[PDB]
Amino acid sequence: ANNSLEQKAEQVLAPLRLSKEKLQDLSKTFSDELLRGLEMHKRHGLKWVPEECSLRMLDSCVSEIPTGNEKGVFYALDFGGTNVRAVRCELLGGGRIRSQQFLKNLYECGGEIDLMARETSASQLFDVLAGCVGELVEENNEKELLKKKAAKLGFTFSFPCVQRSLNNSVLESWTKGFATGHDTDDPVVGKDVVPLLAAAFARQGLGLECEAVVNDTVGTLLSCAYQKGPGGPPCTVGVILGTGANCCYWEPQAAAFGYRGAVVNVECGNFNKNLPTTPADEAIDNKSPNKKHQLFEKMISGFYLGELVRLLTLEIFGAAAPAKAREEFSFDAKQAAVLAASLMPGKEEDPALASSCKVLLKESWGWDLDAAALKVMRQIGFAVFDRSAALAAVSIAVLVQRTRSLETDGGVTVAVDGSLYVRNEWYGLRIRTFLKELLGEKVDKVFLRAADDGSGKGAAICVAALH
Ligand SMILES: OC[C@H]1O[C@H](O)[C@H](O)[C@@H](O)[C@H]1O
Repeated sequence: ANNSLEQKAEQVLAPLRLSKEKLQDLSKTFSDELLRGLEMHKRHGLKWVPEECSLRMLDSCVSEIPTGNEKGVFYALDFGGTNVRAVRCELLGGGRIRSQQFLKNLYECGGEIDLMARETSASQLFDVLAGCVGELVEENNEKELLKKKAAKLGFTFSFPCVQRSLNNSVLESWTKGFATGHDTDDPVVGKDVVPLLAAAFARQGLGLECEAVVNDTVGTLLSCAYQKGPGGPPCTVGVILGTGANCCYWEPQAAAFGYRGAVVNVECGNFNKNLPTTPADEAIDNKSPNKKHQLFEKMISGFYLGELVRLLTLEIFGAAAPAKAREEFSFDAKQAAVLAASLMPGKEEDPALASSCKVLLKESWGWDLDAAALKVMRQIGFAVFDRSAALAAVSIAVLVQRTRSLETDGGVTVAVDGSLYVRNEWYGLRIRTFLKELLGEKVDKVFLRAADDGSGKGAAICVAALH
């Protein structure tokens, strides 16, 4: 019988099932790396030195954490790619916020102008960004009010930058397909984006003052801090587990290490020390456009989990694998989650979840596979997702410990957002299981809390907390 299939699956998947000792060792490695990063920051400031630390340990310049009692109307601009969003937030106190948003697809906004093109000027791009916010101001009939007294605005600008202060961030290089300004006298690269945005607001008569540029993880922490309610411990860790994976945290010795803010954007997706690398991980990195970078994220985030399932399927099934498994990106993290859900605690014998796996594999890969093969595929999906949760837990545990919040405040609130956590109830519970492995009984003082819209609401909250 081809029960060597089960032996092969065990051989291939065992290295993805991280032992307690392996997770503790990785926690130690990550904590040591974080300390090296603080020392790097103290020496080098705005200059990243990858030989000293794989973690950029960026100064967010955020020091003012909201209480939930702040009140007023605050705006945000979320520019992380072609899907731009303006947000308006009524901060009502008691942790309550009412939001509105306006969306623009940059592919449809130049008319006769490709906004992503090297021939497009900074002014043309920022005119469109400012116009997104202006459309929201006009929806609220607020343009004249804002001429009398400007509203404050936070800006999530999700590109590599050099940030000297909360309201001063210079674009280091374009990513994500953008090349705006490269062939003009009016570049974005090498310029502080805040004066460019301010000039565009002025050209439209818009009374908005950008007081912060904020990373999405920091916005996630701030969204949670405002909305959680005082009846619990402080929010000192922010986590995104979605298409990408990153965290931020409140650093108690920030001043001694040369930080202006207290919140550090770790950029831990690039963590690269003593990773539990498997051949599938090497294959994902080797064909990626960012070889040797984001190696921790490549084991964790939704962009990669489907690819992991696909490559492991090919490794385990060989000539029995379906033809579509040979196609890059043919299987995504939502599909992998269907597989993993069927092997979560208490669900291993659930017929409906297993049936959903059979239906999925027929639809996505045209694979009319037998019972033994179906069980193996479920095990592959489970192994990939459970490793993502375990590694996320390592990062959370190390940051929780570094905040000292358990010692100083008796507990900690960890803000979490991102599709892996939001779409899969069991994912956070797996994270908590691994956190208990890492932290012991004091995990009962750690509270994972869903936090929404760090890139919009969170940036508006950032500027509201400055008052
Ligand atoms: O969006 C989540 C996450 O994605 C990547 O890791 C980016 O490098 C980070 O800035 C981060 O915040």
